[PDB]
Amino acid sequence: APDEITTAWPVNVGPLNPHLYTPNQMFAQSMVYEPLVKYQADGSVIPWLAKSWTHSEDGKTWTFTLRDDVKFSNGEPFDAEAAAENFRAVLDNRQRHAWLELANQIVDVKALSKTELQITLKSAYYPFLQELALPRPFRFIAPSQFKNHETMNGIKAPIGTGPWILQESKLNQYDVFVRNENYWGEKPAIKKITFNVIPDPTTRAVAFETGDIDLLYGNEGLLPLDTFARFSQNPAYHTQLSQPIETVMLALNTAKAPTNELAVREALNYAVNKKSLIDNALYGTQQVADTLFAPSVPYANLGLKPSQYDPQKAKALLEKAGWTLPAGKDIREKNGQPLRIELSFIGTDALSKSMAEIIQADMRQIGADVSLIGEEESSIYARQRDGRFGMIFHRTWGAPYDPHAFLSSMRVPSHADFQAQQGLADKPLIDKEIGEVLATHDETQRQALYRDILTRLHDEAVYLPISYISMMVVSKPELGNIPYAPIATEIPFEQIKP
Ligand SMILES: O=C(O)CC[C@H](CC(=O)O)C(=O)O
Ligand SMILES: [Cl-]
Ligand SMILES: [Cl-]
Ligand code: NI
Repeated sequence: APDEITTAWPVNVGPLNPHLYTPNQMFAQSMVYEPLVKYQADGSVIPWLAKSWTHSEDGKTWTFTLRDDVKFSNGEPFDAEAAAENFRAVLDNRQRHAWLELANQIVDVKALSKTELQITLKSAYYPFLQELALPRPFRFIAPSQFKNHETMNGIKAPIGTGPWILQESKLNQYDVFVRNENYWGEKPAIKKITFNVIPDPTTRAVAFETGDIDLLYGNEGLLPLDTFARFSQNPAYHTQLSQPIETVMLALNTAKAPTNELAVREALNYAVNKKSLIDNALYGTQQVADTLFAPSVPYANLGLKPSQYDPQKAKALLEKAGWTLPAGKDIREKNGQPLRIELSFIGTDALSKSMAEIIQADMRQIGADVSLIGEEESSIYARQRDGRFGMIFHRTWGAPYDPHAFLSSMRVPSHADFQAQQGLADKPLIDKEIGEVLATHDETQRQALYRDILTRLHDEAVYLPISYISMMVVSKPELGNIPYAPIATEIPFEQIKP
């Protein structure tokens, strides 16, 4: 059976609603649904579904000449009226998409002719095309697939215009995709991809060793990192470690004792041995992170001061702040309350857990008591919505979300970043400046707003940056080189020659 391939993913791909989030998996959404405009490594975009466009001088009104020759999939036509209906379906759920500033900006969309689409924006919005390129939400499902006249409540069947079709899905066993034969673009060489649902990292490694899995592709969690390092030595396998794509950190709750105290957040930044953490937990496969964004991220080379590992500084900071060691205890007290801090994390991820124990042990040495609460993933998202954490693992999103989309999302009253930042006197200022970062057309202005925002987040110790992580590949040598997509969350199955 060339030309079919088998892979793994630790969960099912999900309902494949193009317009919702969890549990839809983004690489899958991107396999089935396509955008107006496709993101490129240079940061630019190229015509995709939209063959061309023009804009008013004031730059608020955009007219896209769609391609004429595109059909979902189930045969139905792709035309301006379908696009308009998707946008409308998206904007009915607007408050959910408020993390993405484009959502806050679309004033209306109007189908001109069969081939002309009119989007109008509240401002001349410079991140427009790149944000339209995103896996989600501005991608197109056959309107004939709504429920009522909505997508926010569910869809019927995942019909899009992409090169791949969801054939079959069996919770929690496997998802099958077949190549779309009536596809407007280039023919993918692979005709079928099967995702075996396999939640555990070691089992994923054993499954690759059996010969049944053609390709594994994913982040640091893909498989255990010591086995990956063995696999890389094996002349009968192929492996790849990309350059770093995003950052992994703790977020510290500034609106919740004791992490509401600057001194405490700084003493925590000082108390962790990051290199020891990375060589141990992460097997020296990844690199040490000092700042929310690596210096290689646009706008982010700022020379921000690293917090290097320093338990005496940490415990001096704590001391000066009134957190003191009472006769007979390990753990500091202020007005009789112990320096206790809750760290929350997906109870079943092996990496988070290992990291958590290390962090726990490192703080304990400075008189801070962290208790590990491992819990259900849905419970973790909830506390992130809620504001119900001391410290929480968290990560950035990869190009092209970093920094601009990731900063935008910090403003939206729920998720992790707004909640962790709620207790800063500085917060309304930072939210106004993020806003200005997305508004301004002058690069010199942009350079300084980014410096001011990232500098404040950094000096206020909102985060404990941990590492900069990479994509990871394990594959059969016959597939050749496996490429990386310009969007970090996509997998470019269509480029593989088996
Ligand atoms: O890129 C990411 O990890 C997240 C970006 C956005 C965030 C959300 O769930 O509100 C999404 O998930 O598309
Ligand atoms: Cl509205
Ligand atoms: Cl998030
Ligand atoms: Ni997300």
